[PDB]
Amino acid sequence: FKGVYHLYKDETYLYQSGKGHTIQEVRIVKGLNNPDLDAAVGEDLAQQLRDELELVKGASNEFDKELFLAGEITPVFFGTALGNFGVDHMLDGLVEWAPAPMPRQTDTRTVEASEDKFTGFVFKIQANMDPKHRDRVAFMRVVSGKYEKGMKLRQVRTAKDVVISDALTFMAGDRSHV
RNA sequence: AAUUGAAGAGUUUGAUCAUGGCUCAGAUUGAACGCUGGCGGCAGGCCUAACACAUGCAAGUCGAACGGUAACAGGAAGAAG
Repeated sequence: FKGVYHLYKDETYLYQSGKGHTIQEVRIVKGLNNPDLDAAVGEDLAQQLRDELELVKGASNEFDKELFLAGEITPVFFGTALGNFGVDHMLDGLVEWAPAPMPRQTDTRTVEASEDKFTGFVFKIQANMDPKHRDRVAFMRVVSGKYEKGMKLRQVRTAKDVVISDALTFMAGDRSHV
């Protein structure tokens, strides 16, 4: 494993072995026929890249944002989460293409994310240990509207209005105020 | 007018009386447990570890004390939305 050639940026990010604990030095080789790709990767491996890329173009797909959002093509990234190599592109891809908050359906209406008036829905009451409480802390999604600490909300099911104060924000498997 | 209220029974012996302990009926509870459980009023609720505590809150207030401008507000010598 020498790295990955980016098809759309037309350049080659070079993998360094065992820097998986931090982020390695970004070391690019610009051209796909740049004779430094041959030097940095060995001309043998360099041609197999060129060969495979030929076949790839005749049997694959161009990334189309519309078909991706329709769930009909997947952008495939090759990498290694252990070597911490490939993660950041798929992130660039994540930020670049992936939807802002989407509308959730209800027995009333299509609920736009753009709307105001808070509208969350739980979805999980995680395996609450939890360092000094039963807590439970139900995990809510927030479909629309802005939550603010002292606001008053309505539990639709029990039809009882509830005031909110202690409302967790989870900084990675960890309660945080708030 | 304002403290004027006191019950005994069971068991030692073949039987008896006396002694004498044990036990029972009452009232009481910050109670617990078992079975059960429909309301409401009022009150009560760590008696054990003065054992250790995540999180929020439980003490601040005066510009008619003072230098003052960091915010929202009125208006300004001048330009104007």
